[PDB]
Amino acid sequence: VWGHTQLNRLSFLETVPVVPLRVSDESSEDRPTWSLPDIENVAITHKKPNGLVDTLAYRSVRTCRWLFDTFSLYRFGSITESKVISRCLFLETVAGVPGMVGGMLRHLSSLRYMTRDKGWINTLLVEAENERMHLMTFIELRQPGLPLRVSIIITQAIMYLFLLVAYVISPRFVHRFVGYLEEEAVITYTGVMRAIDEGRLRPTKNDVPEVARVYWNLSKNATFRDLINVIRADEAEHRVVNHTFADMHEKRLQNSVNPFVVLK
Amino acid sequence: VWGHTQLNRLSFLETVPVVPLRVSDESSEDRPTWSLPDIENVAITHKKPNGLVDTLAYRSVRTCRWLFDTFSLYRFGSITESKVISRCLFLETVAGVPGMVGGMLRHLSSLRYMTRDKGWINTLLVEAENERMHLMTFIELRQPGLPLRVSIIITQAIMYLFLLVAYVISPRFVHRFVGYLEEEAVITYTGVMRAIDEGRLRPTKNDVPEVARVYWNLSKNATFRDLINVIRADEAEHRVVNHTFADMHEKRLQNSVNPFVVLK
Ligand SMILES: CC(C)=CCC/C(C)=C/Cc1c(O)c(Cl)c(C)c(C=O)c1O
Ligand SMILES: CC(C)=CCC/C(C)=C/Cc1c(O)c(Cl)c(C)c(C=O)c1O
Ligand SMILES: [Fe+3]
Ligand SMILES: [Fe+3]
Ligand SMILES: [Fe+3]
Ligand SMILES: [Fe+3]
Ligand SMILES: [O-]
Ligand SMILES: [O-]
Repeated sequence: VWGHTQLNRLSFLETVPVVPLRVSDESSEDRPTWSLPDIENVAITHKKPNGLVDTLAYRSVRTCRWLFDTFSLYRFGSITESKVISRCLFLETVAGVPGMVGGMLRHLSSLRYMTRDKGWINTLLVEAENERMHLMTFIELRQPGLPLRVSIIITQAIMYLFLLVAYVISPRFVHRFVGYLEEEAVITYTGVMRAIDEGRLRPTKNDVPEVARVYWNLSKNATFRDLINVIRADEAEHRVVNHTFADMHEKRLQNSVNPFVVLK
Repeated sequence: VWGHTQLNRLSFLETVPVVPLRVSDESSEDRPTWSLPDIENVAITHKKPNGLVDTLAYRSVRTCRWLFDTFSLYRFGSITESKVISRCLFLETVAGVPGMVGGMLRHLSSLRYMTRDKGWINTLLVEAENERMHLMTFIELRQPGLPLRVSIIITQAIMYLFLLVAYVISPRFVHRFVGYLEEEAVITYTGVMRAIDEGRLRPTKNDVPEVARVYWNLSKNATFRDLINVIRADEAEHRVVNHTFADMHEKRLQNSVNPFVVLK
């Protein structure tokens, strides 16, 4: 019931105390829809760099992971749920910057050049949201200390600054950098799943948060393993979309149709 | 058909030449849904400023309209379709900046503070899209000269800069400024409709563009008058949402639920 009578009212500020906090309202209605036993066979891939931009993208991602796994100490001593949930908490904060700077920029360009965008913006904005929902889920499982909260604030100041300037100069580099990020994400989350299937990591967070259960249309019988499965699937999707987008830039197809709009 | 086999492919760049350019792909599937004879009675309103921020917002909007109508010469000599379509072309370029800076910023804040956003971001992003589709429609009707294309590029450089810094400092001012923008938008577009109903402006662009016909689920028998009706309705919706949002900031409800998520 949204009509002229509501459009003509000045404010609905006086309605806020009678509207419920529902978990389905945290995202848009564009929710992934994975079937677990199919997404079980998401695999680990590597796209070959084309030339100098692509080598830059990959070396920067590899340099970043080696720094990150070494400083965060992920490597030595056994995997645990605490360092898994911890790691993801941190990285999912950065994770939703690229897609948002991307869609913001294609949006601004579409507005100033009065051109069509042909389905790109929506894909990058929903991507940004997806990653943000990754964050929302992990923060139901672990609430961070102050050091990690301060690190997250500064890490955003730098990556937003990096990504904004990187995307104005070379959208190709950004999409490719992201493609290569999600390659590592799919590796990490398949590490998580493998350590579970092998009993090396006995997960305890098996009451999947409500936020995630409605976001991924997961049953109440979904476990931690299933949550990591559907997150990893999301990551892989971003892996392809981004490498695809970068490729389109490489071929001067950046003003072409978003192929994923129809593959849908 | 989106599964592990597609998630595991590296790129779909080789599919782009076999995917059609459909007008429905230009937006997301979150389309307004107005009934013409109801939205016919959208009216002209004015929210009273609360205090200094609100007076600033309104005076800046009034100062901007008086400059704009005077320099653009909208005032003297009769209304025409050419100056109507022209005016809107220009203003709809700015029109979709606020909502995008808004959602980008609430998104970034949600990511760095690991907090819930409770349905706000999606509303501002879809708003930004809505205005952008206003732009897409008007550019089917009139293609601008170079002077206006150069003015649009510079006007974005300034408003994006203004709005970004304004929203970091006072989201309340921005939402309120926007509220007051849409007040004028609803006035302009009801001027358009009234000049039509009175024969002062005999519109010729009566083959509503395909982009708009699918975006607003308008029939092939929709005329120019109907297009302006549904644009004006959209504007009024933004008028309320924004004043509502500003009000929530005024009351320190900025971390509360987006009331519109449920009013839906
Ligand atoms: C960009 C930066 C400041 C650090 C990136 C370090 C890196 C490439 C880590 C791999 C990796 C990732 O790049 C991403 Cl995007 C995720 C989600 C995970 C999940 O655990 C992950 O392990
Ligand atoms: C912010 C700026 C550089 C100029 C704004 C001038 C102004 C307040 C014009 C009124 C107005 C508007 O503010 C908006 Cl947002 C629209 C869409 C129309 C439509 O014609 C409109 O007439
Ligand atoms: Fe992620
Ligand atoms: Fe990711
Ligand atoms: Fe508009
Ligand atoms: Fe508007
Ligand atoms: O991620
Ligand atoms: O507008």
